[PDB]
Amino acid sequence: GSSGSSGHQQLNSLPTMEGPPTFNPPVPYFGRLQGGLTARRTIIIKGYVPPTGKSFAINFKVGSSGDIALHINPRMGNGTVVRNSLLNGSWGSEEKKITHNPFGPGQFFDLSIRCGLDRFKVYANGQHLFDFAHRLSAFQRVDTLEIQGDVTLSYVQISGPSSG
Repeated sequence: GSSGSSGHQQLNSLPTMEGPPTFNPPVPYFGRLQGGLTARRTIIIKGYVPPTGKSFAINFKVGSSGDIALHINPRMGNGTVVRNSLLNGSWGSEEKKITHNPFGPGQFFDLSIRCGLDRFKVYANGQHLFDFAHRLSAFQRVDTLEIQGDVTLSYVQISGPSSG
């Protein structure tokens, strides 16, 4: 009484994330950034916090090496989104600073992170959520965006230099 099977003749990695945006992406959702953290890059995450989900987490690893430059994790309970960054065999620190926490169990939430040169700019439903100080100088290297935990992703697309 069991169905479904991975079946992989030879372990390999998924192709590029080109083409149209993702629809109803599973979790954890692993979305590699084509290019990397570039001043002209904007990350967008449209999902919804389930009533049975404690909280999720959005970590940004590097496709090249594999280090986390930014690790944001919202907290529906207390109401504080912690920010960290795991470095090569090392770790950064815990950063908490927000004006309004929309993330709520039972209601949708539009999150959009902006990649810049001095720092990042996260927005929530048209509201400056918080900023992320450049911890890893090699931020540009970061070309991987993964999302684990308890979150209902609906639409995910890594806006790039395309629009122009």
